[PDB]
Amino acid sequence: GGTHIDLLFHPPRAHLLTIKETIRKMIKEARKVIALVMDIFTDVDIFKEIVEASTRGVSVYILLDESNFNHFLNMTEKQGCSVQRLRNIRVRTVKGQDYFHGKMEQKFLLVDCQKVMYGSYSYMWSFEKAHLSMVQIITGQLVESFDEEFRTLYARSCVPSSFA
Amino acid sequence: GGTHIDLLFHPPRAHLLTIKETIRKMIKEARKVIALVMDIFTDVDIFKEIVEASTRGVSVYILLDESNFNHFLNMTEKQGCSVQRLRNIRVRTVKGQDYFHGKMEQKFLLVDCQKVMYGSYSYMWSFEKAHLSMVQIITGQLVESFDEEFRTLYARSCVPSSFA
Ligand SMILES: COc1ccc(-c2cc[nH]n2)c(O)c1
Ligand SMILES: COc1ccc(-c2cc[nH]n2)c(O)c1
Repeated sequence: GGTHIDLLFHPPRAHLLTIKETIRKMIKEARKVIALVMDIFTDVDIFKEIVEASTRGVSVYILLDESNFNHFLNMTEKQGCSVQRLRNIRVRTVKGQDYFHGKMEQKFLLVDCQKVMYGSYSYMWSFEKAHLSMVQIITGQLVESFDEEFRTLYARSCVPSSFA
Repeated sequence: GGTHIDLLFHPPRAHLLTIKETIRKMIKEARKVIALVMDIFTDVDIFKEIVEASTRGVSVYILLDESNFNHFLNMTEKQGCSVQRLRNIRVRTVKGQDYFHGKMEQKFLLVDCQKVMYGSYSYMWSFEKAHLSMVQIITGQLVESFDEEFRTLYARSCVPSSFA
């Protein structure tokens, strides 16, 4: 049992799907669990795909950088889609060390302890339209290190202040 | 010929060096070539290590996000260490698509077509002190895909405006 890695780019270079399509497809094909670590999450199309996964019964764990969490909240409000009322979705925040806000500068998407997308793509309009980025699609043994990291992050996460 | 990957964290988790020490060590041990793709580069200790590599005769190619390039220039000026007068160092900028500045959201360090550090760590004080991040140390076949990507980026880079 080794590790396999494909590179994807935005803009695309020698692969048929954009990074965003690949994300939406990875969410679409989730069977059991989605673990997401994201710095900024405002992309409505990716959000919808996640909500939909949850309604099929997939458990979804999301960890967001605390300092940008408001941009996610704003987006969920616009979508008339309160994350607290969705029973299969947990969302917690992670911060770094303050001095100036320390941040969780990590991002990745993990599905079913089977596939990871790891890279520089944030779930925002601007990464679809403006930014250059790259990700890895990872399968095999190294996905276990992404579980351990996700669990580790989750262990240090807080319930966002908005939730009473 | 496969690929090998180790994960490093900041803060450190089960490895002896911090990400910053590992960077400085990778630069220290460079023999021939350093290729760096960086979103923001203001860390004086990493800069010094690069200058020093260059004076030993290592060719250094740096690609920086255009929109943050001024922060690098400012730092080099403070250090009394003009990058244009250093014969072994080339620096070019890369931008994304504008609308709001599109950015090069990619970063990695490549040494000698042998080792890559790929991850969320930017070469700034704040990643040593405040931010949570992670990188991969990559060796083996996948390093060739980082050459191709670096060459591709380099092909799309511009001479910064400051250089006449
Ligand atoms: C906090 O604990 C968790 C929660 C979820 C996962 C996971 C795996 C694949 N998708 N989601 C995990 O690996 C650990
Ligand atoms: C723009 O062309 C280049 C320049 C430098 C490299 C390199 C390899 C290892 N370090 N630096 C490369 O792979 C392609």
